[PDB]
Amino acid sequence: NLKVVLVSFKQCLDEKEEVLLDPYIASWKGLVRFLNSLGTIFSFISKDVVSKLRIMERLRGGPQSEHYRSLQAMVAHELSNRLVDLERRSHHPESGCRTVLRLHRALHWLQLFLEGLRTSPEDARTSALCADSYNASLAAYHPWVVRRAVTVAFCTLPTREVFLEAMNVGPPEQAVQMLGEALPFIQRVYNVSQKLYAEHSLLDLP
Repeated sequence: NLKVVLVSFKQCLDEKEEVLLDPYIASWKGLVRFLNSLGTIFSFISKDVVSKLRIMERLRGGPQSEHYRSLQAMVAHELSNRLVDLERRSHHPESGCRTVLRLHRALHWLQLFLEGLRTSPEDARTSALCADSYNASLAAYHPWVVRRAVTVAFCTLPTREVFLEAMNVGPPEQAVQMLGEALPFIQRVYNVSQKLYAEHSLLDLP
C-alpha cells in the first residue's frame, strides 16, 4: 500500500504552505516501511533515515517542541539561536536543519526514482532506474565507500513489473497510473522545502 504513503504527504503542507515536521516524520516512517520491503540489503540502507527521524522526534518531544512544529519554525529558531553549523562539522552535529537537509535530499532521490519507474519502458531494469536517480540527487553528497555500497544494493532490486506490482494497487500499468496521480503530493513538499533551504543558503550544511 504505497498509495497510502505518497498521499500522506498532503498533510505535510498546511494552509500557510508550511512543511509540518510531524506529518513529515509520519510519512517518512511510511517510506521507510516501503524500503525495508525491498530486501534486507535495502533495510540496511534505511537504517540511517530512521536514526535521523529519531533525532527529529527527540527534538519535537523536548523543551523546544513548539519550535520544531514546522520547518520554517525550525530554521528560524536554530539559525537565530546559532544552533546550526554553517561552516564545517563542529559543535552542532545533530541540529534540526542539517538533519532534515539529509532527509530532504533522500526524499529527492525517491521521488526521482518513482518518477523514473512511471515513465519507464517495459524492458527497463530497476537497478538502472534507481542508479540514474541516485546519480541525480545523492551521488554528489555521498562518500566513495557509501556510493559503491549503495551501487551494490541496487542490483538486489526486483524487476520493473514486480516492483510496480508490489505497490498493492494492482497490475503494473495500474500502478503507473497511481504514481502520476499520487507523485505530485511528495513533489510539492520537496520543492517548498528546497525553496526554504535555498533561501537561507542552507543547501550545503555539513
